[PDB]
Amino acid sequence: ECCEDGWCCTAAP
Ligand SMILES: *[C@@H]1O[C@H](CO)[C@H](O)[C@H](O[C@@H]2O[C@H](CO)[C@H](O)[C@H](O)[C@H]2O)[C@H]1NC(C)=O
Repeated sequence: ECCEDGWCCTAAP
């Protein structure tokens, strides 16, 4: 879910 949904991954620490 999310990062496999393609619209979630990023830096954001
Ligand atoms: C993932 O992290 C990076 C920031 O170090 C990249 O530039 C981008 O940054 C975030 O996304 C928006 C920046 O325009 C938000 O405003 C957020 O505050 C910011 O940290 C991120 N990548 C993506 C694709 O969103």
